Amino acid sequence: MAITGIFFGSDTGNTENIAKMIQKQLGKDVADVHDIAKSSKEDLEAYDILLLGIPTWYYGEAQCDWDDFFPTLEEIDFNGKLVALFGCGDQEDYAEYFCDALGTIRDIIEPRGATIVGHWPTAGYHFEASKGLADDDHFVGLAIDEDRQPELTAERVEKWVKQISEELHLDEILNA
Ligand SMILES: Cc1cc2nc3c(=O)[nH]c(=O)nc-3n(C[C@H](O)[C@H](O)[C@H](O)COP(=O)(O)O)c2cc1C
Repeated sequence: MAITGIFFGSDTGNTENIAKMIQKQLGKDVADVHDIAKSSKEDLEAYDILLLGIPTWYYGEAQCDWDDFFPTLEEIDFNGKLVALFGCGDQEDYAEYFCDALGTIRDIIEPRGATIVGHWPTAGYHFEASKGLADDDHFVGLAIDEDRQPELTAERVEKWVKQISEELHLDEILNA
């Protein structure tokens, strides 16, 4: 079976394309793609590496499928699991809520013993606040935006996948 579980929350379906652009680089032998709706606690524990994609909506809201799973997420064993986060957003009016829901996963996985990878630079975050920040210089996960919407996506998710592949040591699996 695959060693990486990619799980993506969605509404407009944009995150499915991100999950596929991740999986195609890693290879199907290395990564598989899921939506938390079909998951149980053991469905994550089966994997060593977990890529948890989450969009943010309606002023820092998490999508209902992930929100309903959070009381199960806090029971999952993450001890020694490698975890990376990804997301997309709009912040023109949502200026304090850009990719807010990244913080919601990041808060739960660490005390359950996760090892975090896959930071992404802000390149000088411009707006009021964002809860996905690990530092003012970098988000804790991939957070794509280009003029209030996700575009110029493929080059950014290629760079992010290549970065996690050298933290996770998937690079020496996928380039073989
Ligand atoms: C009414 C509305 C509210 C939104 N609220 C936020 C928000 O609080 N934070 C954010 O980062 N993005 C926000 N977004 C942007 C969406 O996350 C983004 O455009 C995209 O549609 C997400 O698609 P996906 O869930 O299918 O991946 C919002 C979009 C709309 C239309």
